[PDB]
Amino acid sequence: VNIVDYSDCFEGISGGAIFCNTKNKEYNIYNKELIETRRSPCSTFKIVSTLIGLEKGVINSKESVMGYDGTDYPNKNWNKNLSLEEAFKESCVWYYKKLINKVDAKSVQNILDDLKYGNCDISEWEGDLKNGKGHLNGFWLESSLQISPKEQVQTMAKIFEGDTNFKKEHINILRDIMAIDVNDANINVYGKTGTGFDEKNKRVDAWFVGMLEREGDTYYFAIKSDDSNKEITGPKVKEIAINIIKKYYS
Repeated sequence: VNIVDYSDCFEGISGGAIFCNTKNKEYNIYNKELIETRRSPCSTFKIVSTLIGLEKGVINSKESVMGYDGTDYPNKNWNKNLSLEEAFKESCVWYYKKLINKVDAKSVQNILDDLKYGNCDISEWEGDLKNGKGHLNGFWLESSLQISPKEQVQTMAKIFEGDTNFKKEHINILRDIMAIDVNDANINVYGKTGTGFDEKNKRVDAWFVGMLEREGDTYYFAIKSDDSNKEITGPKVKEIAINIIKKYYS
């Protein structure tokens, strides 16, 4: 473990970051207390739920559809029979709720246990119903399931280094749909945003989790904000993550 100071890239926002290179097995850690604290993964869970759906055959490729039924939603891009790739990039909750509700709870429990996915607590399957949002809820959305940024990186490394039983074909679909454009062709960046608000503590859960490939080296990373400013979202933390990557990992 190497303690580092990325505060310049956070532009005043409360947060932490952890980067792990598995070739030399060292973590670079900014704000160790936060990096070790379990929080709801929010939509960063879509990394794992995609793999669960592929493993169980609910979906099969980046084209796979979930049978849109015409329900009206405010985001125009949710109002269609969108593919896995666009559901992942739009963070489309109905697609992923329908996907996971096709999988039995014991299969999910055992997969999370195998991945050491934080507290592996899916006891509140329907999620945080007190927020009034009904079926737009689940155990991974400010609910029972909690994971630390460090555990996120450890899970990411296990998956994408080939250390799980997930099919390589399925890992490669995830890599495809997680790729992001960072206006720098000499690095490959992959990840997923997550946005939630922790009502009990009045702090955001804003995430960007993924990996970086740069000339032979691979780094697994998790950037997390716990700021009390409700305007801090997953996409904002993704901007911070890209600034860290360009300043310190080029």
